[PDB]
Amino acid sequence: EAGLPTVPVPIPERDLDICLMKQSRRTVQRGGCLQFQNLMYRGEYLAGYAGETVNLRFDPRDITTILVYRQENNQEVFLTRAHAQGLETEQLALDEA
DNA sequence: GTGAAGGTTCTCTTCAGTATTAATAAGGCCACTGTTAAAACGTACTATATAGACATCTCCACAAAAG
Repeated sequence: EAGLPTVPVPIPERDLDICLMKQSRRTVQRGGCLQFQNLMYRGEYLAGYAGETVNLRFDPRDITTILVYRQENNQEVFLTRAHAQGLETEQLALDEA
């Protein structure tokens, strides 16, 4: 408590979580579909980005709601939550999948 | 006429002619070329409208080292 140059900022816990999520590369393909571990997903703006690779963040405890990111101006930007179609109801862990 | 047959003159004609307005024409066979529509007909430099043998990237699944 005495040896801190300044008291740390109270981190927004969703931001911590978002940067704790592991991530993979896939390309949005035809119809705004993207494959990830046999599941398929889509979200509210995906199809406009069909044809290029996007960065998407996943939590192995619940893969059903992916967060997907574009790279533009060589900067990361969030697109939308890509939901596993028909599974937007209860959680699925990666290990059984 | 009492009826029939027959006698007689009548002129001059140097005057009249010559001009437009004109209708599409009124020729028919023969043969022989040479245009004049206009019909029939070989084939070219094109403008597209496909149909489908291929090449490609992507997503998902297996052996080697460290705690």
